[PDB]
Amino acid sequence: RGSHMEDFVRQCFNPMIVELAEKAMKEYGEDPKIETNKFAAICTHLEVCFMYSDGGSKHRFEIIEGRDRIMAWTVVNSICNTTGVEKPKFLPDLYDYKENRFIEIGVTRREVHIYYLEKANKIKSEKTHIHIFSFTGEEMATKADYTLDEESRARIKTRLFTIRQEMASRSLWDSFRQSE
Amino acid sequence: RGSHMEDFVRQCFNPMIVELAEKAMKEYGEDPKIETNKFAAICTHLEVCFMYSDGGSKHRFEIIEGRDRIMAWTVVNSICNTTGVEKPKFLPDLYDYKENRFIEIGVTRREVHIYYLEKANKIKSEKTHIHIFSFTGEEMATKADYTLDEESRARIKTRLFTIRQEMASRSLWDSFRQSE
Amino acid sequence: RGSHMEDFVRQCFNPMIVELAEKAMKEYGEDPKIETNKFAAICTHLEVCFMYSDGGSKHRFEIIEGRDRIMAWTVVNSICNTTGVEKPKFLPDLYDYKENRFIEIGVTRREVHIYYLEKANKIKSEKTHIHIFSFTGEEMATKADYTLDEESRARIKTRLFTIRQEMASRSLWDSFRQSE
Amino acid sequence: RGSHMEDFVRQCFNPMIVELAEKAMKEYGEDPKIETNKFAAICTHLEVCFMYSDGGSKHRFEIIEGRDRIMAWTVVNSICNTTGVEKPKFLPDLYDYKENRFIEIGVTRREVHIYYLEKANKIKSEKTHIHIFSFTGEEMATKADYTLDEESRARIKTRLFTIRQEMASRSLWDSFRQSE
Ligand SMILES: COc1cc2c(cc1OC)CC(NC(=O)c1nc([C@@H]3CCCN3C(=O)CSc3ccccc3Cl)[nH]c(=O)c1O)C2
Ligand SMILES: COc1cc2c(cc1OC)CC(NC(=O)c1nc([C@@H]3CCCN3C(=O)CSc3ccccc3Cl)[nH]c(=O)c1O)C2
Ligand SMILES: COc1cc2c(cc1OC)CC(NC(=O)c1nc([C@@H]3CCCN3C(=O)CSc3ccccc3Cl)[nH]c(=O)c1O)C2
Ligand SMILES: COc1cc2c(cc1OC)CC(NC(=O)c1nc([C@@H]3CCCN3C(=O)CSc3ccccc3Cl)[nH]c(=O)c1O)C2
Ligand SMILES: [Mn+2]
Ligand SMILES: [Mn+2]
Ligand SMILES: [Mn+2]
Ligand SMILES: [Mn+2]
Ligand SMILES: [Mn+2]
Ligand SMILES: [Mn+2]
Ligand SMILES: [Mn+2]
Ligand SMILES: [Mn+2]
Repeated sequence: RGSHMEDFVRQCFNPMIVELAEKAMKEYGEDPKIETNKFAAICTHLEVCFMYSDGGSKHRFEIIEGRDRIMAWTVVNSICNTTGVEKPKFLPDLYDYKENRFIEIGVTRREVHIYYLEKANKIKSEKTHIHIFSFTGEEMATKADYTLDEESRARIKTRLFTIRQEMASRSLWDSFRQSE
Repeated sequence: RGSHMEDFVRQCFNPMIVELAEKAMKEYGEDPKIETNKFAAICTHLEVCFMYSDGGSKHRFEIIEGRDRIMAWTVVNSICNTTGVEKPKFLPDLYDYKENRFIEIGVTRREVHIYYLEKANKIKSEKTHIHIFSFTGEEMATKADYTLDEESRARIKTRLFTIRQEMASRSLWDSFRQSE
Repeated sequence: RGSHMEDFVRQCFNPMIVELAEKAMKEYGEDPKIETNKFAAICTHLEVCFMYSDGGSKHRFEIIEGRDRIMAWTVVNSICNTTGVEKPKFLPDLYDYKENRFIEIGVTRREVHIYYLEKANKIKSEKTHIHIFSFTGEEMATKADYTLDEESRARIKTRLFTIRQEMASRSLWDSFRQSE
Repeated sequence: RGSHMEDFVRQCFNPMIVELAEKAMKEYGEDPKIETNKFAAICTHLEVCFMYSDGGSKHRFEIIEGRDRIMAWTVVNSICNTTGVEKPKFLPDLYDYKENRFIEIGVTRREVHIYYLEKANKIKSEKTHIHIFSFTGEEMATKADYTLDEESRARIKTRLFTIRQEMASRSLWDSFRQSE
C-alpha cells in the first residue's frame, strides 16, 4: 500500500505507541498499512490514555488499554474483587483508585455531545465513568466531573490540536475527519 | 525437578525479586526447584514489601526484608540506637520513619484473622506493627492503623489477586493454597 | 576564527543547549564561530528558559523556545485554540498552563528597567507576560507577578552570576557586556 | 601501605564519594593510603552532606562541598551577590535557598557539644548555620533549628551508626574514634 498516512503515523507517534497500536489492530484482524486512518486513531487514543494516567498522582490510575484482551480482563477482575466495584460489560481504559471507578476515554472528530451519546447508550454499564476529548479542544465527562485538574486536561487538548495541524499540513486531515 | 510452578514464578515475578528469593531460600537450606510453592510465596511477600515501601513518601520507609541476615540486623541496631525503639526479638520487614515503628508484613492464603492471631502470638514483641494482606483482598493491621492511604493498599491487593488468577489459569492455585 | 569565547561556551554549557543554540543561529544566517557573544547569549537564554520551566510543577509549563520556528508556532496555535488565548504577534518562550498566559523571558546585561521598556514597547501584544533576568541578580516581571517561587528564581540568578564570573576570569566579560 | 581501613572505605562508600574524597585529600597534600582514617571521615562527611541536600525539596539546597576550591567559592560569590547574604570567611557545605543561609555540617566521634563549641568559636562568621551529627545518634543545630524534618535527619543518623558497626565488626572503630 505505502500510504502517506502510515508514514506520518510512524513519524509522529513514539515507537512504543506505534507498536502497541499495531498489535491491537492485528489482534482484531486489521492491517495498519490498509486501515491507516484507524491506525492513526488508535495511536492517538493510546497517547491520550497514557497522558491521562500521568495526570494524577503516582498510584492513582491503573491502565487497562494497551494490554492484550486476556490480561486486561484479568486486571479488571482483580480490581473488581478487590474494591467490590461492578464488573463492566465492556473493556474500560483506566481505573481510578482515588475515585474508585473505571474510566472510558473517547477521542472523536465529531461534536462531543454526539459522541458522548453514542458512547453512553452503548456503554449500558451505569458505573463506569466516561470522558471524551475532541480534536477541536472540547471535552465532556460524566456529571461534568473531569477527574484531573485543568492543566493536565489542557495538555491533552494541546497535543490533540497539534496532531490535527500536522495532518492538515500534509492534506491528510480531511480524509481522517471524514472516515470516522 | 522441572515443575510448572517454578517456570511460572520466573515468568511472573521480576528478576531482582526472583534472585533475592532464591538467595533467601538457599541461605536457609531450601531449594526453589523443590520447594516451589515456598518459592512462589517468598517472591510474593518480597513484591508486597517493596510495593508497600513505595507507598509512602521518599524517605518514609527503611526496608529490612530482602537483605542478608547480618546486614538486616545491623540496620535494625542502627535504627534502634538512633530512635530509641525496642530491639525486636524477630526480624521485621520495614521501619516507618514517620510513625517510628517496625512493620511485619504478612501475606496469607487464609483468613486474615487466623493468620494475624498466629502472627501476633508468635510476634511476642509488643512494639512492632503488624499488617496482613490476603490473596482474596482482605487486610488487617494493628489497631486498624493501616499506615498507607487506601490507593497504595488497593494496588497491593489488586496485584495479589492477579497472581491468584494466573496460578488458577495454570491449575497451580489449589496446590498453592493447600500448601501453607 | 577560533575565539576563546567559542571554546568557553562549549565548555561551560551542556551539549544539548550548545547544539540547540547552534541550530538557532544557523537558521537565521549567523555563525557561532564569528558571532561568539551572540552564541554565548543564546545558550544563556536557553538555559534560563529551561531552568524556568523546571521551577513549576510537572505539567505547568509548555516550552516554546528551542524548537524550530514552524513547530513553535504550531504549538502556539494549539495552545491558543485550546485555551482561547490571543495569538501573540511574536514568538514567546513558554506557556503557563496554570496562569494561562504566554511568557517572554529576557536576559540582559543592562538595567532591567531599560530592557523591560524596550522588551515591552516592541512586545505590543498586551496579553503575554514578561519576565526579565539580569547578570547582576535583578529581575522585573509584569505586574511584579514573578510566576515562580523565590527559590526557583534564586537558582536562575545564581547561575547567571556564575556565568559572569567565569567570563570575567577569562577577560571575556567586558567584551560580552559591551556587545549587547 | 595497604591498610584494612582503606579497603573497607572503598567497599563501604560508593565510587563517586570515594573519588571525590580522594581528590579532596590530594588537593591538600594528603594520601588516602596513609591517612586512611581521614579518608574514612571525608567519605562519611561527603555522604552526609549529600543525604542532607536530598532531604529538602527539589530546588532547596545548593551543594558547596565536593567541588574544587575555586568553583566552590565562585558559587558562594554568586549566591552572596544574588541574595545579599554576608560572604562567609570560611567555605560552608551547603546553601539553603528556602531559609537563605549557608550551612556548615559537622560529623564527629565526640560529644556534639564539644564539637559544636570548637566548630562555632572557629566559625567566627555569625551568619552561617551550623548542624552537627554524631556517630552515636546525637545532633545539635544553631538555635535548635534543624532545617530538615525528623525523617530525613533520622536516615542520616541510621547511616552513621551503620558505618560505626561495620568499622567495629572489623576492629577498625577504636582506631577511628581515637584519631580525631
Ligand atoms: C474489534 O472489535 C472490538 C475491539 C475492542 C473492543 C470491542 C470490540 O468489538 C467487539 C473492546 C476494545 N475497544 C476499546 O478499547 C475502544 N474501542 C473504541 C471503539 C468504539 C467501540 C469499538 N471501538 C473500536 O475502535 C473497535 S476496533 C479496535 C479497537 C481497539 C483496538 C484495535 C481495534 Cl482494531 N473506542 C475506545 O475508546 C476504546 O477504548 C477492543
Ligand atoms: C528458616 O527459618 C527462618 C527464616 C527467617 C526467620 C526466622 C526463621 O526461623 C528460625 C526470620 C525471617 N523471616 C521472615 O522475614 C518472614 N518469615 C515468615 C514466615 C513465618 C515465620 C517464619 N517464616 C518463614 O517463611 C520461614 S522460611 C523463610 C523465610 C524467609 C526467607 C526464606 C525462607 Cl526459606 N513470614 C514473613 O512475613 C516474614 O517476613 C527469615
Ligand atoms: C533573527 O531575527 C529573529 C529571530 C527570532 C525572532 C524574531 C526575529 O526577528 C525577525 C523570534 C525569536 N526570538 C526569540 O525567541 C528571542 N529574541 C530575543 C531578541 C530580541 C528580539 C530579537 N532577538 C534576537 O536575539 C534575534 S537573533 C536570534 C534570536 C533567537 C535565536 C537565534 C537568533 Cl540569531 N530575545 C529573546 O528573549 C527571545 O526569546 C527568533
Ligand atoms: C587542609 O586545610 C583545609 C582544607 C579545607 C578548608 C580549610 C582548611 O584549612 C586551611 C575548608 C574546607 N574544609 C571543609 O570543608 C571542612 N573541614 C572540616 C575540618 C575542620 C576544619 C578543617 N577540617 C579539615 O578536615 C581540614 S583537612 C580536609 C578538609 C576537607 C577535605 C580534605 C581535607 Cl584533607 N570539617 C568540615 O565539616 C568541613 O566541611 C577544605
Ligand atoms: Mn479501550
Ligand atoms: Mn477508549
Ligand atoms: Mn521478613
Ligand atoms: Mn513478613
Ligand atoms: Mn524566544
Ligand atoms: Mn526570550
Ligand atoms: Mn566543607
Ligand atoms: Mn562540614
